[PDB]
Amino acid sequence: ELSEAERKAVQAMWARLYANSEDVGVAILVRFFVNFPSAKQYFSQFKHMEDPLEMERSPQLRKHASRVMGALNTVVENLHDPDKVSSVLALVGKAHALKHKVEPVYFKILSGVILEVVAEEFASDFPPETQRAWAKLRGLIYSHVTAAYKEVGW
Ligand code: HEM
Ligand SMILES: [Xe]
Ligand SMILES: [Xe]
Ligand SMILES: [Xe]
Ligand SMILES: [Xe]
Repeated sequence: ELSEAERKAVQAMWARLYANSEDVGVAILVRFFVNFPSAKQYFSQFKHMEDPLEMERSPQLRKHASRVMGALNTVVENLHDPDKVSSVLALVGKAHALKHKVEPVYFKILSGVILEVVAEEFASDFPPETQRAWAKLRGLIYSHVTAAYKEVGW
């Protein structure tokens, strides 16, 4: 699915991102929760937060951002090993289906926010090939997470 060069474009850009994983990741989630306030129903500590300035300072928000960034780091760094990606994404899917009861579509929506922010951040380094690489990564995340929701009885 993801070629050699496409793998390499994602990984090179991800390294640039992860050098401020903590600022990037919360910026993403703040944006996500601002533009899709429904998604915040699942988080006890900020379900009623509206202020972005407060959302950015919330430890539970920040924890989720660090955890999402950690999981995707595992996926991005191991794109060459398809079964480490399957297992990471299956743990995540199942957890979200069963522990957290999160509608799968919020994965789609979050991913779209991720892509918006990566495009903004690397606007001067986002040629078609690189857009394609990220699009396939996004699509692969959604398959495995969807497949996991089915496997568990959603
Ligand atoms: C790339 C997508 C995502 C990844 C990789 C991810 C990953 C994780 C991880 C690793 C954890 C900690 C382990 C666990 O409790 O399962 C977690 C917790 C959690 N996640 Fe996600 N997540 C993603 C998207 C979402 C979305 C879209 C929502 C809902 C809109 C969500 C809601 C939650 C909730 C409610 C928790 C428990 C938070 C807490 O205990 O404070 N996640 N997630
Ligand atoms: Xe994130
Ligand atoms: Xe990602
Ligand atoms: Xe990201
Ligand atoms: Xe993504």
